[PDB]
Amino acid sequence: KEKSWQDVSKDDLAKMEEDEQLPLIISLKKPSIMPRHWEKIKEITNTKLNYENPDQFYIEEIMGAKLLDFREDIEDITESADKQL
Repeated sequence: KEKSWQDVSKDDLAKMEEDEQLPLIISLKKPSIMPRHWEKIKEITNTKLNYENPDQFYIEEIMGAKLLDFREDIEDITESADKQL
C-alpha cells in the first residue's frame, strides 16, 4: 500500500496488477497521463488527494478515492488519456 510510481510498477507489466484496481490503473500509468490528466483526475473525482499532489503519492492513496465509485471520472480520463497519447 506504499510503493511509488517508480517503485510500484502498474503499467502494462504492472507488477501490481500482477499482485477494480487491476484494470483501473493498467492504462492510467502509461505516458498517456500528463499533468493535465492528473488535473482532470483531481477535479472530476472531486479528490483533494490529487489536488495536494498531482504526481506524488502511493497506490494506497489512489484507492483512497474509491476506484469503482470514481471509475466514471477516472475512465473518462483514461480513454481520454490514451487517445491523447
